[PDB]
Amino acid sequence: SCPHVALLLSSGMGHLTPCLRFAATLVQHHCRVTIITNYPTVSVAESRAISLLLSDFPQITEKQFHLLPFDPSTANTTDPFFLRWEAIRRSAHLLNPLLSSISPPLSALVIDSSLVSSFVPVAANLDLPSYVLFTSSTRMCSLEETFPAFVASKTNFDSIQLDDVIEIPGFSPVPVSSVPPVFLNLNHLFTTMLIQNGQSFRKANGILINTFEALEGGILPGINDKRAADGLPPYCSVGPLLPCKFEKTECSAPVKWLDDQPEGSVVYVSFGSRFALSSEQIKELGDGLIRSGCRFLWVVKCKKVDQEDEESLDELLGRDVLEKIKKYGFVIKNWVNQQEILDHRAVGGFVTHGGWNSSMEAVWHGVPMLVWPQFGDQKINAEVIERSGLGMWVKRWGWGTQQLVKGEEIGERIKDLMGNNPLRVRAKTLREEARKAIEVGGSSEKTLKELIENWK
Amino acid sequence: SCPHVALLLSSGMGHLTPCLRFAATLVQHHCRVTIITNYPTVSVAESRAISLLLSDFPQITEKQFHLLPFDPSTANTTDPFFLRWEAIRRSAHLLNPLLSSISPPLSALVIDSSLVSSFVPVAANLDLPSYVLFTSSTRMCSLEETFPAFVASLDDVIEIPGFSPVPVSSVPPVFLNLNHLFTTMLIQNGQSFRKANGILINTFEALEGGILPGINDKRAADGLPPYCSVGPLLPCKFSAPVKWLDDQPEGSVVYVSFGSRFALSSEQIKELGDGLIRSGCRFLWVVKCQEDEESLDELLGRDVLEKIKKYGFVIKNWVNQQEILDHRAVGGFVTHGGWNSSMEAVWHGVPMLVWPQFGDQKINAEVIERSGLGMWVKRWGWGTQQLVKGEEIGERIKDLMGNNPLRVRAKTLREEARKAIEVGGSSEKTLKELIENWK
Ligand SMILES: O=c1ccn([C@@H]2O[C@H](COP(=O)(O)OP(=O)(O)O[C@H]3O[C@H](CO)[C@@H](O)[C@H](O)[C@H]3O)[C@@H](O)[C@H]2O)c(=O)[nH]1
Ligand SMILES: O=c1ccn([C@@H]2O[C@H](COP(=O)(O)OP(=O)(O)O[C@H]3O[C@H](CO)[C@@H](O)[C@H](O)[C@H]3O)[C@@H](O)[C@H]2O)c(=O)[nH]1
Repeated sequence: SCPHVALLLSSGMGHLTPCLRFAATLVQHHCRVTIITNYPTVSVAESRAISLLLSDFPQITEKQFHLLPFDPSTANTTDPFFLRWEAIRRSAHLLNPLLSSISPPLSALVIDSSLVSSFVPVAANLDLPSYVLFTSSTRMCSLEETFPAFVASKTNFDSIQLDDVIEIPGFSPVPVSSVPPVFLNLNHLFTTMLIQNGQSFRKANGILINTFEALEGGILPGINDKRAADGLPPYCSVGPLLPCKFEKTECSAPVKWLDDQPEGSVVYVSFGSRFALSSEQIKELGDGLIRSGCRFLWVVKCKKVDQEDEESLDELLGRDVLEKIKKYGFVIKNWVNQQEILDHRAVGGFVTHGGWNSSMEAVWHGVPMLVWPQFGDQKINAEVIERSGLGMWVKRWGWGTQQLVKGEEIGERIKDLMGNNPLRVRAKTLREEARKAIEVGGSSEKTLKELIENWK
Repeated sequence: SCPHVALLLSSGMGHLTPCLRFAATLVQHHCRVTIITNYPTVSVAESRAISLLLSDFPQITEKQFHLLPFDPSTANTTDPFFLRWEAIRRSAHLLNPLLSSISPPLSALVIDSSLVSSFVPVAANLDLPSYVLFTSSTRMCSLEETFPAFVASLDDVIEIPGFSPVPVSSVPPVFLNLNHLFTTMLIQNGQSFRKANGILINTFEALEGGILPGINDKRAADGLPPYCSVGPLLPCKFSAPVKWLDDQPEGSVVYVSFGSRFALSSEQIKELGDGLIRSGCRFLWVVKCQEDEESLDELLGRDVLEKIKKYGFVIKNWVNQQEILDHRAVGGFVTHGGWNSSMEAVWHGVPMLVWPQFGDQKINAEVIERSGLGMWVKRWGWGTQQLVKGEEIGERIKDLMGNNPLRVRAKTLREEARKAIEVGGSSEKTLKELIENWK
């Protein structure tokens, strides 16, 4: 028997990447994977990823979910990715015919974390075991579970709220300063969805996380038996989730440029797929990279959605400035193969926004990190990284969205990143442990095997 | 459920390519696949290929087959690949525990066309349904099955079922040389094809008329195992010559390769180089002389080597033939007529000039010629047997490049081949039915 698993995706590369990689892992562990997609994708990158995955894996079936006509006026945010999540969630009662059509009969439904609350009852109607796919760190999962109780505890998130902690079971408490800024905005669409989903994580048969136990002390078994005692579903560490072979094109111009550089001399700089720095910050970062005195590779976005970023970098920085920066290092306003870049020998360090996918990529490839949180989960994930010893995160810089950092200080901190030996020593060890987790008999291998063995 | 299929390989890239590609295919059709391998492989290509497949497909298990120690004293042939088949065949009794060992329970076993006679009984003992993986054309398979009865019974017609006759001229030369290792082994295999449950052939119906579905009912009447067409077997997901090809106009390059295990005479290499220069066309030339340490500079010369480089691309190495054939610049293919390269040309829609040198090629060429996709010079005979001068070569290449009906046929047949393995297609259907019966 080869267990049938259907995966329910949402919008956004941050959510999509671990879903596709998990599909690849499942297929490569003798399971039937069917992906439930929706179109048109908010960004091209998503569509391309789906197409490539399908071309490499013809045995994965794709069922398109047809969303009900959507009225954006009802929605609180102008953010496309969130808007799509809600668009899917409002057409939840039409998953039932979809799922009923599928053959062979389904063993399991993996549902994205963003759409849990709306779609877990649909899985209940058909006696379908449901598992949430969690795209962020474990600490963040706990925070998301604990948050609804916390907002229920308070009269209002008024000025009474200062930077004091939120209690998390089995974890170090989280300061309000590290808490996602949108959380304080109750009635924000994302916040509403987060309260609902965080409330609904308990309903699923299990919570899948992209991590390994060594990455976060040895707290996870204890937390899990405690959860079992309280009747909560278990955390399943199935990470690190390995990139597919299609994610590697060894003929990229950035890679070719990287080949001619001294080893461990390049600094990689990127801030995710769904977020663009402010113009001032782009300029100052430009200054800082030159001021660092190091070789660098810089991925710039001037808009969140890749389709919309028509503007050239010649428009913002302008004329001779961009040329000047170009002399010092590789600059690009285009989609790059990031994992492939992280594996390169020339790359000594990573300036990241703290997104969990890229963070885990650096953990897997053993690249020291300089974390520059911008919003959301990223101040928490940062902390994790810092505790691992693989990276450092500058607290003086605060949130990137609400604070500006000048070129000089950027330069100095980058120099700090390049000079730090302990980070590099830890990188190797944590890298090898990361390997051991997914080796046969590893934590993640054991967990995965158990999951499939339940299905069975 | 995930049916478990075993692939029994034999030495030879020509046999191994369809094997590995069939592993990929079966995996892609929700089957578990275990490959049975033997070491040390004769050539590096086989080893590296297996490595690449196993790397790209972690869900495929590899079971090393150990063989009885063999003496090359008989050795009716000096061919390494053919000798390997004797090595594996003589150790057939060692196969039973091996095949009994694999879990989950095998639902079927696929065995190479070279070792059928000796390894089809092993299946019967374990109630294991067995299929033969045939590498060559439908016509050639028919001939192989038809030959034993023919030996039991000059350049005239040999009897074939469900097909136009074959001139003994077209018959592989080694058939005449009885008590050759190849001939003997083959005589053993052909009479044993019937023991197998089905015949897996890399082909589609549109490639050889509308007779293919009928030969199956006709065979069913005679109690013969059906011919199951699973082709075209697509290449698997696993740069300098390509980089050169990108600087070239569309349909302006002639591609020249004569297979994995064959090498031209020095004289013929000289004359082919001459014909390539005299052709007036850009070209990519793949040269063969694993034991090939001597540079092309040695054989051709150094002063001679420089002249050819000016008008084309010359290489003495393994190439990604399919990657080169899918390219737009390549307007035509000069091939030996092997079934894999021919099939890749059909898939990439490349017009071809066939130059049969030995083996099954003479049949294949006909098929090629019969399809309208390519042209073959009957005048040239066997390349191993005959030498051709530069003028004829160049002129004939000009004929190939100038040929426009071939391009049309190439497009249309590319479409047929594509439609074959799409859902509802003739080729995919037979696969679906096969896997459905496993069950
Ligand atoms: O030029 C690029 C840009 C992005 N990526 C990939 O995009 C993926 C996702 O990036 P990620 O690190 O997850 O951050 P974001 O997707 O931009 O942002 C949100 O996406 C996830 C949602 O759970 C969270 O991990 C993040 O904290 C959250 O900020 C990574 O694997 C990157 O390798 C590339 O390969 N090339
Ligand atoms: O430089 C090279 C040479 C060969 N190939 C590949 O080798 C494969 C097999 O070659 P093939 O066309 O099958 O001919 P051979 O293997 O050299 O010769 C024997 O191999 C097969 C055994 O059945 C038959 O198809 C042939 O007629 C028979 O002559 C092809 O797919 C080619 O793509 C390459 O990729 N690069």
